[PDB]
Amino acid sequence: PTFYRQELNKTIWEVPERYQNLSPVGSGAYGSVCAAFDTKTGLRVAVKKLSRPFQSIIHAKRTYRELRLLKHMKHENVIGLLDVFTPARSLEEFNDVYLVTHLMGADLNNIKLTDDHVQFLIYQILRGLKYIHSADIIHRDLKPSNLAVNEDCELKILDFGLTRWYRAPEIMLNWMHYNQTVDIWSVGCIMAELLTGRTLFPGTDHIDQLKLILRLVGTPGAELLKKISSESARNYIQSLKMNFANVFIGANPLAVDLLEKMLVLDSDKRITAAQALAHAYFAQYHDPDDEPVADPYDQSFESRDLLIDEWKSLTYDEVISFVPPP
Ligand SMILES: O=c1ncn2nc(Sc3ccc(F)cc3F)ccc2c1-c1c(Cl)cccc1Cl
Ligand SMILES: CCCCCCCCO[C@@H]1O[C@H](CO)[C@@H](O)[C@H](O)[C@H]1O
Repeated sequence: PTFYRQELNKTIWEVPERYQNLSPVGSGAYGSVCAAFDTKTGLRVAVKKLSRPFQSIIHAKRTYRELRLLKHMKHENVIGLLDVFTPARSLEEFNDVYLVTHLMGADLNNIKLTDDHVQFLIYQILRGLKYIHSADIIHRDLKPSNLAVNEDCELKILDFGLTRWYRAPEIMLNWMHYNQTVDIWSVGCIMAELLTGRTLFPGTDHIDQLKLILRLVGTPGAELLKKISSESARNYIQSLKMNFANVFIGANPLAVDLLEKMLVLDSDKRITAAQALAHAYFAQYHDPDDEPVADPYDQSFESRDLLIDEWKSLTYDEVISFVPPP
């Protein structure tokens, strides 16, 4: 394919002629994104240029992790790859990676909604999340900026968009043994924000965050306190449930019920994505024959400590072996 090279905000962009009208959209810690017109399909696409993929072992592993993940994601409510490319002709000159996906045009942060909107948006997050969780993946950072949305309200989960507010309390306590329901806590927070037009737990730090959570959900019972190893955490928690019905007064009572089953302190007793999809609140959208699960996903590389050249070679193999969707 014939590549062409141009400069957008001091960043060099070298892409196939397939992609036209490159327009800068923004950036993150892990790269920069342009909007572009895909002449092959006539659709608009988001192109992400990874910034310095192989600067370090951690960058190299992060690059591999992203490419491997997005190659696996094949679902309507989850970001996947239309294309992956590098201007490098060989492994020896391999130093850039570009990822291409279908463009939605907005995130959930740039969007007080009606109840039907909330039903549809949250249903799509949970449908996508069921698929993600079925591959034994935990997102760990669900928040509005990691949810890409259409102008007809279709939603896809992103891995990194353009945080503590939506984090499960056990992550704040640094438990390290997280259940997948950490993502369901995050969904609970987002859902509440959409309904009420305001952040549920706008903590100023990780400590204030727990205070705000405790004010709504109540102090943990005896059964939860005995699971907390940290003497400091236990001393802070004990040195301090609101009627959800009233906190979310005016909302759909089925929306309030679901929210009570998501924002549960005990991660064991939180509703799963698959369980939440069958809640009466989503009766208009729930179709158990169209809520698919994922092919098992090999994350065994995550426990490996490899050199940059090894990560880099493995990333290159995954670029060359990429087969686009139909
Ligand atoms: O609509 C989008 N669709 C996809 N992405 N992807 C990314 S990152 C990315 C990931 C995988 C790709 F193949 C390519 C990538 F760029 C970032 C934003 C984005 C948007 C978007 C836009 Cl264009 C504007 C405002 C807010 C958002 Cl969430
Ligand atoms: C400040 C509010 C108190 C937070 C209590 C969080 C309880 C989280 O729940 C706990 O999650 C752990 C990690 O997945 C599991 O090991 C436990 O079984 C579970 O009870």
